[PDB]
Amino acid sequence: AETVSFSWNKFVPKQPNMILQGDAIVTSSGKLQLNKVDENGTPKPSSLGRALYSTPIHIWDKETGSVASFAASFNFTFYAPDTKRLADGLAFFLAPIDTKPQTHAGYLGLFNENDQVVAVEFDTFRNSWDPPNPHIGINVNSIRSIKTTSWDLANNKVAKVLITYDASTSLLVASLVYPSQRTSNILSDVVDLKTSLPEWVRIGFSAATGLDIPGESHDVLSWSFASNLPH
Amino acid sequence: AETVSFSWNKFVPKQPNMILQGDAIVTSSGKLQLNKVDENGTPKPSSLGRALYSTPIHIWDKETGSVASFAASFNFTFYAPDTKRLADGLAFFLAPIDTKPQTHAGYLGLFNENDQVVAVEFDTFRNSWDPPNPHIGINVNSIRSIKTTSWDLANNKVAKVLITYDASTSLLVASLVYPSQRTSNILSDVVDLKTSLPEWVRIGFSAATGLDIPGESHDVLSWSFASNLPH
Amino acid sequence: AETVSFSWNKFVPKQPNMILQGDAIVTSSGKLQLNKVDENGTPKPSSLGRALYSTPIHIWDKETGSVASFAASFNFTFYAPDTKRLADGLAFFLAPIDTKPQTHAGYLGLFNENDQVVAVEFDTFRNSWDPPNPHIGINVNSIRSIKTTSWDLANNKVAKVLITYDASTSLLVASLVYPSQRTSNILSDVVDLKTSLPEWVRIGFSAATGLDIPGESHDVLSWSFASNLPH
Amino acid sequence: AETVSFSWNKFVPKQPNMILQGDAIVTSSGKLQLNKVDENGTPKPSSLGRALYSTPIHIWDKETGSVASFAASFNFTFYAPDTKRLADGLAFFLAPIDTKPQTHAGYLGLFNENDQVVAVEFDTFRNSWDPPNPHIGINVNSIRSIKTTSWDLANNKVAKVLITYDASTSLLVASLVYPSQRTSNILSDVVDLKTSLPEWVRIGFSAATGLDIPGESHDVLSWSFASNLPH
Ligand SMILES: [Ca+2]
Ligand SMILES: [Ca+2]
Ligand SMILES: [Ca+2]
Ligand SMILES: [Ca+2]
Ligand SMILES: [Mn+2]
Ligand SMILES: [Mn+2]
Ligand SMILES: [Mn+2]
Ligand SMILES: [Mn+2]
Repeated sequence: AETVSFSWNKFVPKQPNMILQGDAIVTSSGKLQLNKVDENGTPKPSSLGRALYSTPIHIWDKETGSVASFAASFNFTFYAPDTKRLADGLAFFLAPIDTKPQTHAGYLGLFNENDQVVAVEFDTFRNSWDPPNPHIGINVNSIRSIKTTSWDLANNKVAKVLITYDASTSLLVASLVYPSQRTSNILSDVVDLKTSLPEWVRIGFSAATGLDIPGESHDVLSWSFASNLPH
Repeated sequence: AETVSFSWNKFVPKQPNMILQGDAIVTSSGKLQLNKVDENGTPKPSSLGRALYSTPIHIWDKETGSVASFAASFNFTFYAPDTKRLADGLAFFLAPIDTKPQTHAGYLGLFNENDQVVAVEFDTFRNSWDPPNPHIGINVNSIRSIKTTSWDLANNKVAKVLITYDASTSLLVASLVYPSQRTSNILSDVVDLKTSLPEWVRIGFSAATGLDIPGESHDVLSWSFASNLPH
Repeated sequence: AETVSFSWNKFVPKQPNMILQGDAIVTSSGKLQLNKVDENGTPKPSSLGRALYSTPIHIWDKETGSVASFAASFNFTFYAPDTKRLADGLAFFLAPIDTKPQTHAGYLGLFNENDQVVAVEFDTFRNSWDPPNPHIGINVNSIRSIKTTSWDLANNKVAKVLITYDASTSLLVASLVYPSQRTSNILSDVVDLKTSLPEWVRIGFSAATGLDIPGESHDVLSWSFASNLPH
Repeated sequence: AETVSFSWNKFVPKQPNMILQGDAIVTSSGKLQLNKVDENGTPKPSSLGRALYSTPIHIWDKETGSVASFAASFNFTFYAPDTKRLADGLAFFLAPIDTKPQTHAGYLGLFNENDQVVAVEFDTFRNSWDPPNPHIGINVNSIRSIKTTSWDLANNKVAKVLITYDASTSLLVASLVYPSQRTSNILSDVVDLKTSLPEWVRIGFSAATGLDIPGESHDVLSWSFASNLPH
């Protein structure tokens, strides 16, 4: 079958395996820093970074019908200078090889008002299509999440996320954990790949600050991934 | 370091790697059937099976302070002839090498009213120390769960469970999923091994029917496990 | 399918996963010491230790015809007080669950002059059925190796061995390496399991000193193993 | 640390993970076909293909001194229309990111008469610097192998190769196996990466036909790889 995996405890600046977009950049310290921030450490409004993984992923195969299974994990935080005023969020996702960034702020650089994406979002800001409070969601080829759940967030604290997709059931599952707070959320729903994405995709993250406010920074510290594409 | 892993898609009757206790037995079909049932398929009250994995697990090391990390997964169902009347449940756990079964019914063969166990229970029946409704819990050296969460159960449907223990934080996390229902629960809390168990343990399951009612059968279909004990 | 794996960088004295036989014992230092030795460090003639791994291994399945694949690695040395006078050797092997030791000296505790073993031997001493010089051999249900190759040995130096069995071809392959000497041997031949062993076996090592001379000590420092039994 | 792995049972034509050079191309059948061949199936002289793996590999790290370990395996054949007349061979290797092909025929597209390569060659043709007979060799930053061993080749038969590099000893080991012939060769020597390659490299294969004769075709059927870069 087809196999791939990768794992990093830290990010190496100017690493030839990640592809950076927008404001996205890797620090000396070793963080994937998605959004732009002030020397004061403050986030800057209307910011938006994306970050891809160079090798492409054969997610499903047309001749054989075969569908991959896969899993991904990451350590991430966010910094919010004013917790009463957040936005806009962070997503993990999969798109097509030549994906460039869409709309910002509430679109988390993924969708536009009027392009073949599957994603899991961690939304901080209640848009028109949003539910109340921060949440986690599954976006299948659209920004209006097909399912959501509250997101019990904590500022400046480390979140450990885990995403799994089980080809067998077409069941995607996302869980988030604040060990710092012994806190946990889970969300699950079925998604069909064979019809919402292309045989080969690329993966990564997207994150966006407030359109008209700073909102919160979005740094990613670790990344892990593996996939299996049976014949 | 120390490594171990194992994985089964099915159970082989009379397999020399699992140790059966009580009513516990493996069917031809390939199920680990924990509790006793009528030819009519019905569960029989005051039933109780346990099931262990032969090789012992070096969970932590005294000389070096080192603590393992580990993870386990399983497919399991339960059969309840009358869903208004359930009990008593199923636990996954770790105990000491020479562990034999404790009390039944509400003790899930793990504790006695007055012995060095860490477990995750899926309790169906509201005992004195229980919270309302079915739940999932973390029992550290006792039957009174240190944390719980609702358990969104479904009769006769397949549940996929995942348990992880992260030595780094001493954070144990349990999640359950009904893909059949696109349903999900998670529970997390910190637990100290070095003080609630012995350097070497054995793992397995325990399950129990109604004391005075049939309650529900408890079959396990798959098992997966892996551990890492750094130096 | 069926999976198992284990890995140790060191041996823990009195570990409940290994089963010791004969003179076999684990030192404080962390070595699996197979044969008996003088305080002077000298080997003692007519010595013989064996060492097993507790969990049993489902090597092949009768109902389904399925055959495992597997691989094993180890760091081992030998100490010879007089290199002109060696014997008798070390083997790695697989036998049936209830295997106890056979004949010593030239039988490496595996065979008797007149019991269901597959093994790879590292023979130091030219017996009647031996080829000239030290060698490596594949013994299928007998002490008369079906194939051999020279063994370019070095006293007191670390050897890294690797053994692989490819169910697909029934091809067993053994390689030995002295990184200290940038030295290497390989041997390969086909072996049928389904007819030379039982569905379930146990694995381990066997080693033996000179019958009437000290010969050489045989210590094992690390062990690694993994198996896969498809359906 | 840094981890990567990949595995293919077959090659997918026009796959976005492999980079093709020269005559190198992937067939419908699923073979990586390195050299050009006649409809009659014949190889064509002065042919030369190379093939790379897109993601780059962090082989060693300057700040931390750290060196990777790695391993690779492949199924490969060659077709020789006239076995008395062979050339020129196949190599596996690692080079720098922007590597393009060097000289052909006896240089296996790797070196030029007067560029930072480590490779393992399977040479069919006795050049000026060659030893007698086909052989296997380790080329550290040059075409004159630092070590060789006979290569017991068989035309049109499947060879299974395995390459390992153990950072701990700086010991590279290569083994080749013809299960069809129950045949085996091994070669090992120490190599310093930190001084013969760049922190980041790319890997692949190179293969070349006769300069003035057809020689032999060189197809690769499978590929496997994994690396670990500790901190
Ligand atoms: Ca929103
Ligand atoms: Ca209860
Ligand atoms: Ca002998
Ligand atoms: Ca040559
Ligand atoms: Mn949303
Ligand atoms: Mn309870
Ligand atoms: Mn012999
Ligand atoms: Mn050469």
